[PDB]
Amino acid sequence: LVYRRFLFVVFTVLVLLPLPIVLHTKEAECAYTLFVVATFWLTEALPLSVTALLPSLMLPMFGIMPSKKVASAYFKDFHLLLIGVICLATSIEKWNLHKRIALKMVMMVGVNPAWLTLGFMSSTAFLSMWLSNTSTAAMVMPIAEAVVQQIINAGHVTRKLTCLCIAYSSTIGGLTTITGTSTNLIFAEYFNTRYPDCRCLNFGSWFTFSFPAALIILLLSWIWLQWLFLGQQKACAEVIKQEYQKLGPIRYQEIVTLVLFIIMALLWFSRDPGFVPGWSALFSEYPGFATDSTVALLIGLLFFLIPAKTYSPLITWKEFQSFMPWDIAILVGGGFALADGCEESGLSKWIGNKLSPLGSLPAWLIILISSLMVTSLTEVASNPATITLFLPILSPLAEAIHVNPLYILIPSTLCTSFAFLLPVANPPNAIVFSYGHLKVIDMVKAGLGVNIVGVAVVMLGICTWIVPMFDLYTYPSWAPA
Amino acid sequence: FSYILVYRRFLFVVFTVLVLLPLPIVLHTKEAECAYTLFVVATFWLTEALPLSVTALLPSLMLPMFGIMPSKKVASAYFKDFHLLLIGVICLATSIEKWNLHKRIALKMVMMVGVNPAWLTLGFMSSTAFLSMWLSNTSTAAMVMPIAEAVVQQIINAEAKGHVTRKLTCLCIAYSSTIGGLTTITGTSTNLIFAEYFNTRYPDCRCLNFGSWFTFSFPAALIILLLSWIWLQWLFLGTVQQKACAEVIKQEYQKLGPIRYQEIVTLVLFIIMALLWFSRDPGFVPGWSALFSEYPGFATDSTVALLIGLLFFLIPAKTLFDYSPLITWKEFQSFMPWDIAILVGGGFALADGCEESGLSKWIGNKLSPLGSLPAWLIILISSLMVTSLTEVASNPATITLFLPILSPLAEAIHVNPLYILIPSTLCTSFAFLLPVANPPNAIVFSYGHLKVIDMVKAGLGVNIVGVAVVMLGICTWIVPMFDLYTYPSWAPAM
Repeated sequence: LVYRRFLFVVFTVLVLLPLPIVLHTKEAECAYTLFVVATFWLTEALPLSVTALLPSLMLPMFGIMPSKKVASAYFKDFHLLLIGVICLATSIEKWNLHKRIALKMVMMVGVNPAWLTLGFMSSTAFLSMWLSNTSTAAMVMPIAEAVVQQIINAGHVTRKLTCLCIAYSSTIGGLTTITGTSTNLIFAEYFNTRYPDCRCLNFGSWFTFSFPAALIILLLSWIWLQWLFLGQQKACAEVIKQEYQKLGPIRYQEIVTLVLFIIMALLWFSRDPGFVPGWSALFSEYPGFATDSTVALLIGLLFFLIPAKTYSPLITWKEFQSFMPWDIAILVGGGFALADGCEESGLSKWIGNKLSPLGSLPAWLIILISSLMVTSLTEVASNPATITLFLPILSPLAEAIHVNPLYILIPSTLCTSFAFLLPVANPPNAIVFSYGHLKVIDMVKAGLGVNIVGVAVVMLGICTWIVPMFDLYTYPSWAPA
Repeated sequence: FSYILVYRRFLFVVFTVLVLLPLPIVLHTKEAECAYTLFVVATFWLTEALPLSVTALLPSLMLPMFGIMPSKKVASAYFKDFHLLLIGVICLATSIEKWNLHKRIALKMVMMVGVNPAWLTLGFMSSTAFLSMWLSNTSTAAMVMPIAEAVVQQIINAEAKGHVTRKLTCLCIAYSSTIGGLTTITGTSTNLIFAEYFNTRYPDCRCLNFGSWFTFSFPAALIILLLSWIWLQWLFLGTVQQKACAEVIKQEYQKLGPIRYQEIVTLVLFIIMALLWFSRDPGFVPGWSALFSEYPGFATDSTVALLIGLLFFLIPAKTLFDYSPLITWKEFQSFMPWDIAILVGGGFALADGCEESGLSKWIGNKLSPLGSLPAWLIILISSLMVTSLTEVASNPATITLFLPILSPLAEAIHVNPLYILIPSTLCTSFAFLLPVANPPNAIVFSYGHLKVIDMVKAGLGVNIVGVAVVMLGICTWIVPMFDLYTYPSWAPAM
């Protein structure tokens, strides 16, 4: 009768019951670690960064990769950019610059009940474009829970609509940049490998197809969240001025931070694609040496040096490592170690030639079902796990049926970020679920209607303006047969 | 005038960056740019102008900007097999502090040995160096240190001088774990690389084995240990009150109570990890590596650390209507030093940059035109160059570079090719100044008791003692052993 107490002790031993690997050679040994980590990632029977250290344990014990080969995959070029942007987000949050450019988009728009939760949507949609959406949901949500605390002192539907609009617009602003969330970053890191002579994916070629795709989302989702819930005021227009004059003039530590933000954003836009010759032609002797991560490290290391107050820098190391997520680094490294182990074992050739019967359907239905299943699966598991487990599976599916790899991997890396419904493994509707509002069914009913319009504009996006961009009907010389 | 004095570590960084800028732009070669990258970074911790994990991120910034190695390759040097061992062995260290396993081993050691400062820093050195001749150096320094820090903290807390006695126990463990690894072949990774290179370069020799390495390296290491103890203990701190400090320890040990369930499991796993570390490949007996002798060198000591360190996240500790594990992982993220993983990775990246650019070959091949010298002087030049080069690169990378440079040099000048290779292998392990050169030097740097000037000032004397004892041994008691004065028959005649 005591089995329900120690519940994920007796469940975590499925090291024993699926063990049909003493019968097969090498690829079932790699498809044993793939099932175990997926079972521990879906149900979350472990702290979710402990399972990422499991490919560093049994892949040397099976004889697939050496232990110094697995350890090299735990720190890729994503981690330098992750250090560089969290060096900026520490100084944005510490010197209260996020409150400066969130109470400014409100009071510029009106305080009407239709336009207030459009400025609330567009503040975090511009904040999450550069930082991570887990960071920007932790900054905007404490502000707007205090603004509506004031607007009722000058009911329940308005506060819950504001609670879900931030958590939706944070994941809406998670795309339009590779650096906006971890999903597009690990997709770009997986795309730099496995397709070496392909030169089509950069920061300029990412903003072009994704900024029309997620601004129509923001304007078609606000109508859906307004229709579902909502259909004297000079004092409430003054109660926002109550805080914007409580904060004094703009300080030196905020001018330096926004200047270093604008300078960091003007780079990544001037190592351009074919439109403009950029500063990457200054280093013409070495084409792929200085990446987007060396820009983040050049700017983010200036926060440890520039004086702020008596000296003491803008940020210190003790308040930096108290801000950086050291779980996401280990989790992404463990995903890359398992993705690199399915290649050195021959599993992602067996999945590629066992799914060649699937290339008899039309090519749009394949990406439709591979986006629908990754959208239905990501509502219960973590988002850097659902796209982790599927990218070494969908990629040999493209190379075997003569379909472009960006034809399949692009609508599958954006639809996996459409996590609007169950708050069991989601950040932004995790942070917003820490308050005592926003019941479960009211999130699901507002989330499936925005998931429909999220999938529909991606399905009309890849059929109108991306097929003349990445040449997705004319399967290239790279990734051969 | 005081504005120059208060902002002195802002003007110093931007002064020493711009004053050395003619060196990579007048000299356009990659050795000059890598020497600029080395001299700028190594000055930034020796003066300690920036935090040490911020200066370690500078190889990830200017090595792609000079054109030495791409960002995808310089990012793959910030995580090696040391980091899996560091992740695994700290899960044990997180759990022995939470359930107070230390202050039960510590308070029992204190009230069975006594409060004596000079004779406690000899028992900490003679036990670390005896444990390090069977285990790894990094594996030894990670186990003795959380117990010894608790021992001296319980000795300090029984006062009812303390800051300077905390650097002693860091340095005398981080140095003894290194000195004790010279006595055996398998005790460190420099001796194994040298023994596998010497046997494939010079067959028909049959000389280097267990017992033959012990009878020239243990009397050398014992004198280095006995003199480093006197040097370190003089450098820092050269019975009515006493028996009252023996009652505080007794009354603090009795208020622990009986040993609980959560201490027994971590005590058992501490023994199991040290038993699996010893029996992997002890050399004289085949270990459990023979079970995997079709994938050789695949499972290292980091696999053993991970396999037992991830068992703390699973084993139940307290009921709730769930259970609770032993470590809960949020107590792990606060306990784990994340500044040391970047400091060791930035040191690995510099060592890879000096190999990719060609500065290490440039330094090594300037030893070739020194053939027209007496034989004891080329030994002293090569051993000094090796001790200088091991302070910025790792020890398995320095001996790998310097063996194919010193081994043909010894055969051209009609010298036995063990008279040159033995003192250059033992001097490769003498990494004592910086915490980026030796991985045991970074374990004791994870506790915050030291500056790096205290490391440099104390490891400068141990380096001189170690070079002098090696040069004493290369002329006495080793000369009759390996016959280092006649040109042998397993060496080529021409």
